[PDB]
Amino acid sequence: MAADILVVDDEVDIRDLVAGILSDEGHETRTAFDADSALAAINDRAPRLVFLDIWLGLALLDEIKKQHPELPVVMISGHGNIETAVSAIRRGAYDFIEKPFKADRLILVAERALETSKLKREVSDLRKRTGELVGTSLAMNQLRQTIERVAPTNSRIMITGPSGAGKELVARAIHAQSSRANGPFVTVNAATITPERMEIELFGTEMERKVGALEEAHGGILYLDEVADMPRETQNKILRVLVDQQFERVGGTKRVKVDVRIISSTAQNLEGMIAEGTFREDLFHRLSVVPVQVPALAARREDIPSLVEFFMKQIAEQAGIKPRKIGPDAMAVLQAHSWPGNLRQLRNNVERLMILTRGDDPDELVTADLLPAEIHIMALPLREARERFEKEYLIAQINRFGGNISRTAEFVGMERSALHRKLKSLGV
Amino acid sequence: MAADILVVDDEVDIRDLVAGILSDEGHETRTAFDADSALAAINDRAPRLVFLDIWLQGSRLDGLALLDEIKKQHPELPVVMISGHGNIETAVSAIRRGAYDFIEKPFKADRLILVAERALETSKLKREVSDLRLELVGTSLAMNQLRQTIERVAPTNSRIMITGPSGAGKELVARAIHAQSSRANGPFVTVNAATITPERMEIELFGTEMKVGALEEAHGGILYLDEVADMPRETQNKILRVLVDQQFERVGGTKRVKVDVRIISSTAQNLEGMIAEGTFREDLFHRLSVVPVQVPALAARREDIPSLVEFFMKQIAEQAGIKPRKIGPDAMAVLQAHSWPGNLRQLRNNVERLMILTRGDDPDELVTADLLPAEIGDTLPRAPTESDQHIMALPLREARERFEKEYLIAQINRFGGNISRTAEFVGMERSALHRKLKSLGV
Ligand SMILES: Nc1ncnc2c1ncn2[C@@H]1O[C@H](COP(=O)(O)OP(=O)(O)OP(=O)(O)O)[C@@H](O)[C@H]1O
Ligand SMILES: Nc1ncnc2c1ncn2[C@@H]1O[C@H](COP(=O)(O)OP(=O)(O)OP(=O)(O)O)[C@@H](O)[C@H]1O
Ligand SMILES: [Mg+2]
Ligand SMILES: [Mg+2]
Repeated sequence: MAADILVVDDEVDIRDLVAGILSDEGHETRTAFDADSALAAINDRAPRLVFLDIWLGLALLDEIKKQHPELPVVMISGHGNIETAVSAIRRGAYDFIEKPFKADRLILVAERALETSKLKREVSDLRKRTGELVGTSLAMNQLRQTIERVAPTNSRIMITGPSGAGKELVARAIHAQSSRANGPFVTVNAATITPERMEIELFGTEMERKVGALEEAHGGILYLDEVADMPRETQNKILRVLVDQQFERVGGTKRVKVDVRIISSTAQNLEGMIAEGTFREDLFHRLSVVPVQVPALAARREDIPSLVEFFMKQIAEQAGIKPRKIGPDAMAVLQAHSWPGNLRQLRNNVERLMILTRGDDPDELVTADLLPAEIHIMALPLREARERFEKEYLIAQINRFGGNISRTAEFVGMERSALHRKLKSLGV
Repeated sequence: MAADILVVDDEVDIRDLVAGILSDEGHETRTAFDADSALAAINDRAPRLVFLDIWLQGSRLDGLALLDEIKKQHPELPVVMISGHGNIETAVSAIRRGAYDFIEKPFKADRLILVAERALETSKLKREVSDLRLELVGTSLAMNQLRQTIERVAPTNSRIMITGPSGAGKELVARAIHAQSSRANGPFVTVNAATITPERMEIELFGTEMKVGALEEAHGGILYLDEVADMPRETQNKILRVLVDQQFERVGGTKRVKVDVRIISSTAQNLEGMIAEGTFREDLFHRLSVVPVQVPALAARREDIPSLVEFFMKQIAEQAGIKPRKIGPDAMAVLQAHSWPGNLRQLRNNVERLMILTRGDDPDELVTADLLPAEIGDTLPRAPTESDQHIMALPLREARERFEKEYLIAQINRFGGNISRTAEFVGMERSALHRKLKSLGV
């Protein structure tokens, strides 16, 4: 709300006027008469906003934007033509101010210009702490080309892949590459929605106001994450929406018509579910339009090293942990795993390794011993816990001595018959 | 974009003009002449944007009165006002009242095209942020004290020094301070010194001659120096000039750069030890340490583990779409008793692991302790095996007595030294337990 503003203009009267009003609001104002003084001001310290006069012009706008892609530029246009002013918006400008201007318009113009730039930065920052698609494999290239092909179409998509494979990312990639890219990207995850609230989540409630997924998705893309998690009750509801593109809100007569591009996804066999009568035959066909298949990590094992490299880089910009070198034995083992949970499971494992080895020297390699086993005393009171301990301890000792009860008893500090009786009492 | 836009004016020439220009641009435009007809359109379907006339003669509610109702129902729905012939003081009050912008009659067709684009672009950005995304979870006095500290020091202009072990939430406390600070709207630029090689440190912070250094980015905002203890001697002196002169020279620069930054520093290491050893500057440390904030280790706030596990599970659910499971009493007891060298980062990674590992199992099925990794389970009391060399080397009575010590200490940890709670769970009376502990000498 108190930014550093650079006001570039040929006329000192305007340079003073714009810089004055803004500085009086609480901004840090710096001024330039030409491109050479302007670029040198950016060189002193980069501003958080630029006010650029069109006629000194659009060449300076390009240089500011080439050197600083995230720096908002607002134009200073004459009363006569918004033609060049509007041309500048397309050339990269955010907005424009027309002479003569009221001080209050200028305040708002700068405020709105900064707010956007801040949001775009709040996006890049939030994105760097959270999780395009990595992979050089033939599987990945084929998927990227499928995305590139199906995204410009207006067709309904059916994304199929194992859990943690990349289905939601493919959905978002298709969205970013479609004509609805500026429109909403609304997600519906059946697994995390309660059945008692499933109707409200999809359709909303009548008149603070609760807007359902479908209404929210209007003019954009609605993502049905794991359709198989929807009960038969709500599968019918989805289908009834698919026929007419209309629905009613919960506790309301009003019927709403929306225009949504549906993207579905499943890690389940839907045809087999139709055979079991657990999923609707008509619904499946209505949703299963343009199929897109996300491959298992098992189907692109060659990417495991480049994905570990990528996740390792990602967690460094998140936790400040210096990326480590994974040993060849750990890597060999990682590459061999079935990855039931695929890329979500790979990332979690890579992270676990970063945490455990954090204290260590960067020169030391991540060894296979660190990988988890896939790659009760604490809940019990004292007497019970003591009893389980004793039982397990003796079982372990007998096995250690290969069943020689007499050798066990002597080592343990017991007499033969006493060990037999103890074992019986413990339930062995 | 193809947005659903609602056009509300009492003048038919205007409604039709706004609706016309924007529909020819690709939008879906709907018109309303009064508050009742406008609220009728919102009920039909919520638009992506509203163009609302300031005045509205002939309705139940003025333009500013309807602005309030649209915002009440849909708080995130942008509204652009329509005002005419420089009577804009009214329009700025509307902005102050919740409207994104105003367009004033008479207007150019391209001005209206640009006003709508911008209103929609901001709306979308605001939406994108909410979709990706803040609070410090804990019910413990330690946490309440920390939240009170953040609350007290966030308004001040003072430099913060946050100390705490790895993954305890020092960065979060920095973000939390920034969010409650007078620079909440300014940038929050982080420098992860442990991730930067000493040679490149000055380039990362100050930048180079014609490449923008972190300080230049953090101007008008806050610079978060993550692991200051990794600043080389040369950088230390430069940071020192930043704190006192509010200036710095770029790498290979003869030229001074002025900056207005509020530094929040952090360390997981012993800086006092480094000063004693000649690797860190004494005066720089005291200047950086004006207001110290000590983030407590997770083992020093084991009261918060159950809450944090629930929290982390909810957060994985919103991320992956996995239904939040119920943690077994065994797993929770193990998770609660643990020292957590990697603190809340390590706890989170572990909660995420159980979620991944139990995806697609029966939903009633409790998450069990045996699913947890060796660094968690093997450091705590459990049934022995032939492989446990330390236990196997001991005879029964000796193995049993060590277990009692191991078990009781673990339960004490779990119940954060609360011997009254510990006794209740293990099956003893509190004085019987104090006598047992003193006897074992644990
Ligand atoms: N090609 C890829 N490159 C990099 N990261 C990827 C790639 N594919 C997936 N990921 C990441 O791996 C994780 C997998 O989640 P994703 O969005 O793909 O959901 P999904 O495949 O539908 O499965 P589920 O949501 O059921 O776990 C995410 O963190 C995602 O960002
Ligand atoms: N009190 C808290 N309640 C809930 N979540 C928290 C809390 N403190 C931290 N977190 C979470 O735990 C993790 C700790 O991250 P954070 O960066 O804040 O810690 P740190 O002390 O800076 O250490 P490092 O960044 O080196 O791992 C993050 O995932 C964060 O969301
Ligand atoms: Mg001019
Ligand atoms: Mg009117």
